[PDB]
Amino acid sequence: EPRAYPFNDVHGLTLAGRYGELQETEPVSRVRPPYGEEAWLVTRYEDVRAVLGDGRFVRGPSMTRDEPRTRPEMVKGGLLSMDPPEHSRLRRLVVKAFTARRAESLRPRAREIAHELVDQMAATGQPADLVAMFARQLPVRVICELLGVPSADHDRFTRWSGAFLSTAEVTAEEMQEAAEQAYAYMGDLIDRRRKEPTDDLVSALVQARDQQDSLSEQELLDLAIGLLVAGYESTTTQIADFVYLLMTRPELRRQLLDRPELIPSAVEELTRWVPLGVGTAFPRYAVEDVTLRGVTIRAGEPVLASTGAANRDQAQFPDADRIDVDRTPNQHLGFGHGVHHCLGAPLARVELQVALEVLLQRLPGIRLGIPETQLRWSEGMLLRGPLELPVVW
Ligand SMILES: CC[C@H]1OC(=O)/C=C/[C@H](C)[C@@H](O[C@@H]2O[C@H](C)C[C@H](N(C)C)[C@H]2O)[C@@H](C)C[C@@H](C)C(=O)/C=C/C=C/[C@@H]1CO[C@@H]1O[C@H](C)[C@@H](O)[C@@H](OC)[C@H]1OC
Ligand code: HEM
Ligand SMILES: [Cl-]
Repeated sequence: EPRAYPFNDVHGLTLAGRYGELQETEPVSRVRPPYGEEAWLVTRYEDVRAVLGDGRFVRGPSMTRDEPRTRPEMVKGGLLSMDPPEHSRLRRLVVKAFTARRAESLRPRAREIAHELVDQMAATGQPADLVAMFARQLPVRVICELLGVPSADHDRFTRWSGAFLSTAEVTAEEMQEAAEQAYAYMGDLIDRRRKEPTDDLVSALVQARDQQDSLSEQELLDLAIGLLVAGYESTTTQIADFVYLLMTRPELRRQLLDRPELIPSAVEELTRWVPLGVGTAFPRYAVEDVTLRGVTIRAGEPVLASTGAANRDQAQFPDADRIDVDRTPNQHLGFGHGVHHCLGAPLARVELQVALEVLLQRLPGIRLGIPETQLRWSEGMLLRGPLELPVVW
């Protein structure tokens, strides 16, 4: 009886037709994922939003449960495996340091970084791989700048960070060595910023307070590496997917060339439209029986709340499959919802807006250097995105 899940094909960004069918006829349904427990799948915008904001659906069981998932290993921990009130304390300290103003202040340095990466890419001649040379470089260098990793160390830090991408081809030994290097480096950096604070995020984390509460040494190190892995692969993959869309959809490209002031709205529209996850990814667990659209979800059972499907619900977004760069309103769930809503979103927005702005300004002719049908797509099974994007201009 449960349906085989995921439904999305990883070899492209199409939203599986099953989601729309289920939104009509079985909005709360049973799925059997490749690994982990069978689970409830929730597909309507209203219900996804409700699940992600409902106090009765928690993340703590992630720490021990056989979580519904697409890969054989379990990745657990960090802010996203915590529930209030433990979650609330850590999140309050982080956001006090990691402000929207701090994110906005990184725009000039993100633009300089993007310009340098295009310089480097263009110096390799055509076609050049936009994934290797740009998308996989900008977000980790911006996280370096955000944390306060000195310039001289961005290359080595970027190298270690590459080992944590779901697309990496590294042995267990190599990945272990990269993790050890990164945590040792970050622990040192924290220790130096406590002794001699600067204006960067690591210093602001060390000094964040709520009355007498503060982050411990171990919370600081875990949170800083947490920010890196949460803010790297997502952003990289979304850059790659957004430019893939601009290169393949002439009118979309034309509208942003002709009105670059549309880029921030376009970033929101493409965040809504792109079903970036292969599945849903972070199951919620009922703390008690809950009735959702007439179906009883029993205490303990996992629930997969599809933001990809929710963001394409025709009930919430008029003509939901059209990319309308000027769409208003646009209350999309592509940076989540409820207490776990993306705390890097302000920075992610600056990166994505800068990535489009600079690529379109420097390479307005940018296009696929190979037929679209020949693209190699990631089989990492977490996010959907091209493994390489050969581009010409
Ligand atoms: C696709 C995005 C996620 O990528 C991931 O989930 C990346 C997972 C990769 C695939 C893992 O690496 C693979 O592990 C296998 C055992 C072997 C395989 N090779 C070596 C043969 C190897 O490639 C994991 C275990 C790698 C390590 C370094 C790791 O823990 C990386 C985690 C990255 C998490 C990324 C972001 O998710 C964040 O996960 C946290 C656990 C959450 O708390 C939350 O962060 C705040 C979430 O970001 C919202
Ligand atoms: C295009 C890029 C990004 C997208 C699409 C994205 C999306 C998401 C989503 C959908 C969630 C909620 C996951 C859930 O509740 O299951 C999340 C949480 C999170 N994001 Fe992002 N994110 C992006 C970039 C970033 C960046 C740049 C950072 C750090 C600088 C960041 C840090 C985090 C953290 C720490 C969480 C966990 C929050 C919590 O559990 O309290 N993300 N993000
Ligand atoms: Cl850099």
